[PDB]
Amino acid sequence: SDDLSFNFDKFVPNQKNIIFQGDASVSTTGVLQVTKVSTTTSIGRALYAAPIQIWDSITGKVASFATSFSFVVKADKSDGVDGLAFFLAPANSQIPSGSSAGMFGLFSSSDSKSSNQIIAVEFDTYFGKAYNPWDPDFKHIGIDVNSIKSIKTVKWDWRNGEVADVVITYRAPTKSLTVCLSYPSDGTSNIITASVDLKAILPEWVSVGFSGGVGNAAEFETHDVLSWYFTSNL
Amino acid sequence: SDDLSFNFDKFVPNQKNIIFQGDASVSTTGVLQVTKVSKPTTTSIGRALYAAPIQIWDSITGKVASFATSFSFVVKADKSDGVDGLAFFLAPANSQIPSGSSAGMFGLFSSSDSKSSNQIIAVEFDTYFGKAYNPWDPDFKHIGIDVNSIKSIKTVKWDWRNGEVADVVITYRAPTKSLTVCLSYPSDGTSNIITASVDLKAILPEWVSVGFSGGVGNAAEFETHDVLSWYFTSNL
Amino acid sequence: SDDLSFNFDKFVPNQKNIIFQGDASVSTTGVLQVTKVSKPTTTSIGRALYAAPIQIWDSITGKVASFATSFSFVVKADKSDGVDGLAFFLAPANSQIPSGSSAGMFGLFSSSDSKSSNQIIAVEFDTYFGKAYNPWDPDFKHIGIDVNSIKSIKTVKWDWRNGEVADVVITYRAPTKSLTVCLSYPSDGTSNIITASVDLKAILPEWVSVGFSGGVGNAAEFETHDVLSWYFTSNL
Amino acid sequence: SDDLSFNFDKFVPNQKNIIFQGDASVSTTGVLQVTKVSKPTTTSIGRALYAAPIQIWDSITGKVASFATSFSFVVKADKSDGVDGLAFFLAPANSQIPSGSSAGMFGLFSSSDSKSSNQIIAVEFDTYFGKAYNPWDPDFKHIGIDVNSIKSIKTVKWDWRNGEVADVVITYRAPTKSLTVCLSYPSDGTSNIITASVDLKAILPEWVSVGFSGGVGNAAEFETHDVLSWYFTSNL
Ligand SMILES: CC(=O)N[C@@H]1[C@@H](O)[C@H](O)[C@@H](CO)O[C@H]1O
Ligand SMILES: CC(=O)N[C@@H]1[C@@H](O)[C@H](O)[C@@H](CO)O[C@H]1O
Ligand SMILES: CC(=O)N[C@@H]1[C@@H](O)[C@H](O)[C@@H](CO)O[C@H]1O
Ligand SMILES: *[C@@H]1O[C@H](CO)[C@@H](O)[C@H](O)[C@H]1NC(C)=O
Ligand SMILES: *[C@@H]1O[C@H](CO)[C@@H](O)[C@H](O)[C@H]1NC(C)=O
Ligand SMILES: *[C@@H]1O[C@H](CO)[C@@H](O)[C@H](O)[C@H]1NC(C)=O
Ligand SMILES: *[C@@H]1O[C@H](CO)[C@@H](O)[C@H](O)[C@H]1NC(C)=O
Ligand SMILES: [Ca+2]
Ligand SMILES: [Ca+2]
Ligand SMILES: [Ca+2]
Ligand SMILES: [Ca+2]
Ligand SMILES: [Mn+2]
Ligand SMILES: [Mn+2]
Ligand SMILES: [Mn+2]
Ligand SMILES: [Mn+2]
Repeated sequence: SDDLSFNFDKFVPNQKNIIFQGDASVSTTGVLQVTKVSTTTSIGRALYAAPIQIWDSITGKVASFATSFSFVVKADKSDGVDGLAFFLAPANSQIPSGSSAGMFGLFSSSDSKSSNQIIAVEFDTYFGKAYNPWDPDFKHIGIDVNSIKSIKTVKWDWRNGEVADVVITYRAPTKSLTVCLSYPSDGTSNIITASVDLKAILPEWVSVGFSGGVGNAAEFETHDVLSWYFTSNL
Repeated sequence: SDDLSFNFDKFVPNQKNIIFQGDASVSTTGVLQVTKVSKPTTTSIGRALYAAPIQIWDSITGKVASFATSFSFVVKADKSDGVDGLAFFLAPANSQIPSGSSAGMFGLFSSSDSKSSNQIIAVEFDTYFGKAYNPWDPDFKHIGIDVNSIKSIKTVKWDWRNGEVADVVITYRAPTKSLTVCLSYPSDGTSNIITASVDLKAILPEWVSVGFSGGVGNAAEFETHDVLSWYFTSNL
Repeated sequence: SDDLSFNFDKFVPNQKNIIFQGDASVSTTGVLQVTKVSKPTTTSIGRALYAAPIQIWDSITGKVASFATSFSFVVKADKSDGVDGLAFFLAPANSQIPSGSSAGMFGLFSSSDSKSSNQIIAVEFDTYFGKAYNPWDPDFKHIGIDVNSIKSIKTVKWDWRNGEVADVVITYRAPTKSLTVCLSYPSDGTSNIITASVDLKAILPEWVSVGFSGGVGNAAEFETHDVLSWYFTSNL
Repeated sequence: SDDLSFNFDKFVPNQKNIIFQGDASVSTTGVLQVTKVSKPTTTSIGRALYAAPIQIWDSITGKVASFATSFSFVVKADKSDGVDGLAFFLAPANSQIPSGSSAGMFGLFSSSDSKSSNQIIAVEFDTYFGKAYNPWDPDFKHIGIDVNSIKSIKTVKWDWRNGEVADVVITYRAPTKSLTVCLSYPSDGTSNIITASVDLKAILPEWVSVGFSGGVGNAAEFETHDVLSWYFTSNL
């Protein structure tokens, strides 16, 4: 059998196997609101309570993993900020000091420091050159490796209020990370793949989860994840 | 636990849990060659199904199954182009290759009509789109969702890479009747995706057989249709 | 992921992924009656196998598969006693019921000899031990590990409960060649257990079929042999 | 898919997904020594829990989880006998070792009373049954189902084999409130089994932590309490 495999068809208020950081919490309707819904600036992260071994220093083996989740980003106006992200970080990592919504509570700055040890898949809704000079000129899906400045991005045809199903696979033998996104409501689909060597970026033990932010209360939007499936294997 | 879940990291010559139809077989190197590779090359049609039928929906409870499958395949053409393509499909339990089928129909259809009695849902990786022989195809190599007809209900440009390995993930989420096809080439990062709505209960019978099919209609424009591995899960 | 994993929470009449041999069938209430239950009772023999063969060992790598299975069954006798029993088994791929088989051999054997050509490993839940007719059996109802012969290599007293549901877990751990049979009756806490060493590579071919078999040799001492659910996993 | 499923074929020193309490740790040879092993032996108590809490039941839907776990352990005594035993348990999420606990209570209890506030269900493999210090134990080494008390609700003779590896399978079937403990020694075929009815919803909180605990109350009668591997699955 595989090393780890967990599935959440729904979340429950004060779920003991999820570590809530910042404003992240789960509503009475069973959805994980990584960003606070009320109105105000917000940053939040939710991690699975147990660390995962992404690679072994003894055998040299690297883990292959696959995850699936459905999320909704509902903006009041036609646009919102800032985005949501799925990430892998050092075991029991805390939100960095001086982090901002535009960095999804994953980074202290816009530099590419190898000490960050973070790999994330962002669903970036804000790309304003005023605050995020590193972003391309459209809403996007990006593969982030130790920096908020994605190594590869793709146009994200975001649909306001609609549910998006995402499948992310990492195949160790080919160092391939593929992000599969689709909207069952209208058939809109976006995809992106990049090469990433986990052994080169992350430590042996990591924590997986979601993070997100709202930098401007005036351009509010939700960052709700409805369900989450995850498997890893060395 | 889920109803069914199988995984083949590699295939073995004369694998007893795979039903070989036509020219399909597995080489000594452990790959499933749905299409014959011989040199001297030749016209070919082949299909490989998992030996056990799967219940895709229940008439008693009304439930429909959700499924997910993953496979890696290679299509290596001698020249810069080849024919005809490969397909992943769901058909009536223990379905045989139709009479008078052709490579361009991947051994799944007797004709180009859209008959509801075909009871076939397939995801095609079409390499040949010549109007002279395949008038129903768009003007480029494509990935298509086929429902009871070789004339896809939805297609998308397929950025095929000669000889490179492609990883595919196909998911079917019953509650939303959503079929998503995720394709990527780890070698250069090329990715193609397509999704469509399909009600399995409306198209297929309760019991189906799943597998791969493919064809080579013109030996002069030969190409391989090899699947390297295969993972599959279904649940009611 | 594991090579194979299937689960049946219930069965459906004319289930396409189960091969029915003899009198085996599934009732409208969703239970697998390996033995016939009819108005005027009668002699019966039946077997039900999963439709797809399983690779229990590989001759290329030398690897042997570990497997685990779980099922719940009921044996309801009219009088206080019944015949003949039920068995879970592994046999050559797509094996048929042998000619001249009898209920006391659960449709698995042609005779009482220990022929290596039988290639059968089975776990029997033997209800009939009549010395004159089944001279090989011990003096009580039992659970037995059968290897190429109806004369078990190891048995244990089976505290059978008429009409009660029994939950069984059978595990085979390849690295230690250990086969463990875990049986329990949730209704009163009765539990029976037995383990034995068996080298699958030495007994069975690479490809096998798994399933249940059972029999009723004397219609006068009728009893049912119903399996309610079935879970199975194997991995090389 | 199931709610949770994890598997450890071996352990690694300072494993981040296991919470070590007391003297529990993992050696360089990859084994979980819940009890301390050292040149000069000593009194010891230790517990190891999976780092993430598990939802054993939901107060919203009323659903209760079914779970299954499998592990192999070794208890090697210097002399012919040893103390005190090992236990697999479910306790309140992130539970700590109680104050004034002793080896004979496996670091699970503060006393021998049956307090409902303990909220502990455990399966013990008790090696010490001395009436002077463990008056609640039967007159032999045993496997016991403990519910809120070190005085088991049901026990069974445990045919312990010094230094030999034991394979254990524990299943909890929610619909029948049945807890079955299956133990076997692949080396000689020795097998012990025990079943009991336990309503998890009545005993434990919604969120629990699972793991192993053990103790050595008298260094003079030292023995190891090593777990070699561990598989676990739960589902609501
Ligand atoms: C200090 C701060 O909050 N900066 C945020 C920035 O991270 C975000 O990208 C931007 C757009 O919403 O809004 C700003 O207020
Ligand atoms: C009857 C027949 O074989 N027709 C095939 C057709 O299926 C295929 O699309 C085409 C291109 O290879 O070649 C034709 O010969
Ligand atoms: C030839 C034949 O049918 N022999 C059966 C025997 O297999 C069974 O063990 C016994 C008890 O029911 O009844 C006999 O009639
Ligand atoms: C960025 O985060 C790291 C970790 O919290 C911290 O050490 C560093 O000082 C932060 N930068 C600033 C300006 O606080
Ligand atoms: C097409 O295939 C079906 C199934 O084998 C067959 O009945 C039919 O006669 C074939 N030919 C035509 C022209 O439909
Ligand atoms: C036993 O079964 C085998 C296989 O069907 C058969 O070859 C053999 O002749 C049978 N024995 C008898 C006495 O019929
Ligand atoms: C026994 O353990 C409980 C739980 O930690 C604790 O509250 C109690 O005070 C302990 N009893 C004694 C005498 O310390
Ligand atoms: Ca941004
Ligand atoms: Ca074509
Ligand atoms: Ca008998
Ligand atoms: Ca004791
Ligand atoms: Mn960005
Ligand atoms: Mn086409
Ligand atoms: Mn017998
Ligand atoms: Mn005890």
